Amino acid sequence: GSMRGKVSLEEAFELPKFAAQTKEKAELYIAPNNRDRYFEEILNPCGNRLELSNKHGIGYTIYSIYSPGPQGWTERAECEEYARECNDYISGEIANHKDRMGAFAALSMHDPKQASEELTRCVKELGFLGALVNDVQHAGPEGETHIFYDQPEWDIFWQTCVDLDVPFYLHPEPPFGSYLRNQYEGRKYLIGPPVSFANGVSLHVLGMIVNGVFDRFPKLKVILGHLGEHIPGDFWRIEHWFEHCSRPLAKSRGDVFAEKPLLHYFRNNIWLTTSGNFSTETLKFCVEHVGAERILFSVDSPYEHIDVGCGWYDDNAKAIMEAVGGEKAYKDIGRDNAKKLFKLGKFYDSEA
Ligand SMILES: O=[N+]([O-])c1ccccc1O
Ligand SMILES: [Mg+2]
Repeated sequence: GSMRGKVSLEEAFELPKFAAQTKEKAELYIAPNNRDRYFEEILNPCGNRLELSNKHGIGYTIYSIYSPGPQGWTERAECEEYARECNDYISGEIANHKDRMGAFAALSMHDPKQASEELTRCVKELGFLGALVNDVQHAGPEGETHIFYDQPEWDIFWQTCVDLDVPFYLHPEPPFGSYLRNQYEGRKYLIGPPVSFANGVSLHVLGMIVNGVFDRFPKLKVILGHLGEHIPGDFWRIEHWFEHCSRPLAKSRGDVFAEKPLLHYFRNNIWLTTSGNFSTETLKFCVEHVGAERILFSVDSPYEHIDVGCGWYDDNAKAIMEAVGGEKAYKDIGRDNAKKLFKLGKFYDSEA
């Protein structure tokens, strides 16, 4: 049967004072008939989305800043102030519901040391469970400067993640600048889930892999939504090319490269969530490659509907159990993987 106490952890908010900013997101991601509900949910962490979560058997929601969030703020000082305001806000919101709400840090990713300190403040002072960062940090006019976290100066930040022993959720964001104009203006409906978001995240996390981040920090934990942002279908092709071309080519030049095969990182350092991917067939394929213990249920609210995402997992319990390898695998994906990963105490319906 279906289960209660599900953990859901790609669930976005915005600062209520910036409700006007949400309207631009609604233009990019929200059908007209879903606008009222979106605006209610994105601006009210304890509102109707909490009632829906209770109704639909979610025991624990981890909130995060929506996208791009700080990653779209191009002025370092403004970005840092905004991230702090977001963390203080969601801390105050979740304070009243500790048995069923947690949060991920919003971070300005302009400076590794400053981001490290804000993550440390969130985890150690606010009880946050990790970080959620919306892909590259944008800087300069129109955000044309793309700051990637797979370069060596970010080692001080990955060290902080490992010291705090919390995961880093690498979430997508829209295109900026010349990339937006050159490659998306003539196909604007592909901004978002259809191709742009995965294209960016997969580039970034593969960049972390091939630049040696997980070799230097073997205990680093990273989370990708959407069942791995295109990578699982290409597990064979990517590692094949690494064996056939990239690894020996890099070695011949003395260039840094991933020391281990791609699947090693997805079996040790990376977890997937089911956000916006309520697909039993895709889930099965992923399970067959990374293991049922490495995939976490999630909805992607408010861009997805809690009743739809929970409806998939609950109403199709038997078929999904068959797909993922039995009743334990099911409860694991729904709840117990996350309970273990985030070291969760007792929470709402956590043993239901
Ligand atoms: O994660 N998503 O796919 C997503 C899609 C559209 C808008 C925001 C999001 O977070
Ligand atoms: Mg999302």
